[PDB]
Amino acid sequence: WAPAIGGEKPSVQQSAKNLPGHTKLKFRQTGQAAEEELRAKDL
RNA sequence: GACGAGCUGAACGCGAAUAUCUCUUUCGCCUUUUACUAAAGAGAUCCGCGAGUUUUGCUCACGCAGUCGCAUCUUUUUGUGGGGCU
Repeated sequence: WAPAIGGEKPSVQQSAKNLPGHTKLKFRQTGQAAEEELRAKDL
């Protein structure tokens, strides 16, 4: 009938799924549809 | 034309030692979840580690000092001299 609304010291409990991982982002390079590469062509 | 041991800082980098975890999958335990198995991958973490001057702490030490702004017989520094012609 009505869901829970999810509004937002800090607690020091550390989850296992919250440990560092995939700590850098991949960006699209030349050759993977990067934005500056794709203005150049007629799609 | 010339001199370090120990600690914390460095900011850059992974000889031989290696454990844990997370995720995405498969496989096996198999009632369920933990807790596990063993494969494929993708990611972290731990415990450590090397060099640059920063000096803190020596308990060592220094300056007419090791170095300064190849030395007479045929092939090299002991030259073959002197004159004069267009």
